[PDB]
Amino acid sequence: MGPGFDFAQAIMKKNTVIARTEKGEFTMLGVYDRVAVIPTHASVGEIIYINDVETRVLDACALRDLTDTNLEITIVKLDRNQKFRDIRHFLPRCEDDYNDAVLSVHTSKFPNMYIPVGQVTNYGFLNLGGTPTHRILMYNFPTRAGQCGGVVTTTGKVIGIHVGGNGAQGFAAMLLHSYFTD
Ligand SMILES: CN1CCN(C(=O)[C@H]2CCCO2)CC1
Repeated sequence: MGPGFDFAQAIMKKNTVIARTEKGEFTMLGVYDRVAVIPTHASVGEIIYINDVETRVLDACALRDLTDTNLEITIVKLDRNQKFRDIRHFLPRCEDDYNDAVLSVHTSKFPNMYIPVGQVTNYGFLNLGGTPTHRILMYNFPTRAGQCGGVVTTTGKVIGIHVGGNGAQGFAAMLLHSYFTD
């Protein structure tokens, strides 16, 4: 509808796949080469389905901060025959607050879904499903089941992936450039 939705669509159309684990279907953001991200509660194993194709997992790492606190981001390297467009230059370098974000989801239940969530707060600490979690972004939208893994963007930036909600607010795990250096 406007330039926020334009940037979101450009990310969705080239840098997402549908990931299926034994815990459900998730929006999955591809970042570069065969490297993608998914919420850690997806419980990635040795095999995952990517757009309904059986795919070997070459590596999976559940990220934690240097205090050994959950970040709710798992970085997955896929045994896929195709690379993702490299979008690492759209990742923020530091923790920040944002204006005017979009949450974008693509699954069997919610294809081509875009939500203007408005202002994004650097919330920090969240007890997420009973797990102490750091680097949480918060937005005042009543997000629902089916949205985990959804991509949070501003114009110019890919800032997080949706990991939860409390019925009135939604919560995303930050993406930082430093997670994807090699
Ligand atoms: C023609 N304009 C310049 C190229 N753009 C991009 O690279 C998109 C894709 C990912 C997010 O931004 C924007 C459109």
